[PDB]
Amino acid sequence: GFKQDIATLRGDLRTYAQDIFLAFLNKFPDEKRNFKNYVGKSDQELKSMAKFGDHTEKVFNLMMEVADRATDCVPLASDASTLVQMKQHSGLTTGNFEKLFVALVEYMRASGQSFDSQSWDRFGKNLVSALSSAGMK
Ligand code: HEM
Repeated sequence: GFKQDIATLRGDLRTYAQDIFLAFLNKFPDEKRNFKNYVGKSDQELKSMAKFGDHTEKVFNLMMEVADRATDCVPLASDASTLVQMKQHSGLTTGNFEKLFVALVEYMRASGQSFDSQSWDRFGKNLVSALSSAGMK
């Protein structure tokens, strides 16, 4: 289930973080507007970039904490507020987060592993709702 998936992702987090974030950037190419440093590079090139590895790891470290602190896939309001107020997230809208979780869920469904993809879909929808409640447009 959801709680085991958090453990699975954490057990190989740098790899999952890079592969899911690449799935996001490749499924939604326009999202690179927010990550100009990753324009014009193949996946293998990004996976050799220190900034790419460190960004994706820090993102998924925090995402897994938010997932771990949720109850029944409902995130804490404090975690939603943090994500909205982070200076790095100024100007983002909830659609950006919807797209990240669409890619995450599709990655899980295409994976050979028994991820609880429906729970991650629900978690993403509930996080989007909480971000909106916390003031993200
Ligand atoms: C639950 C989802 C997300 C989490 C947990 C998260 C977390 C983080 C963290 C921890 C950082 C600091 C690492 C760094 O500065 O490189 C960061 C930066 C950033 N995030 Fe997110 N983020 C999420 C979703 C998004 C989405 C959907 C977007 C845009 C589509 C986005 C855009 C950015 C940008 C532009 C930065 C600054 C990157 C840089 O300057 O290197 N984030 N995020």
